[PDB]
Amino acid sequence: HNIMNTQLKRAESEVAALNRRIQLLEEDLERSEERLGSATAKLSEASQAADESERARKI
Amino acid sequence: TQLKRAESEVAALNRRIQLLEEDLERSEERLGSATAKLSEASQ
Repeated sequence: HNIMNTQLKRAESEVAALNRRIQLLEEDLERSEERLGSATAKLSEASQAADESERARKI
Repeated sequence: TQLKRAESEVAALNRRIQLLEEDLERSEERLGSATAKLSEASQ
């Protein structure tokens, strides 16, 4: 006589699976933001080097 | 040059974060509706 509790038990596991998916997405987002800060700094250093090099190439 | 590789990695990371944030937003509204309806079905 638990067919009424299987409804709240299936909905509880859907909530737990959604919490697990949210946690996995936030960890991927956190690591992607760390690499984006690493890549944005490398893009600035390389764009500054390309700008400071061509700026010196004058007549 | 080394700049074409830096712009591609930044653009690829910006696209991944955008798609991850869209999944996160859709998962949060699905979670908020699942818990609000589960608490309604409880005493």
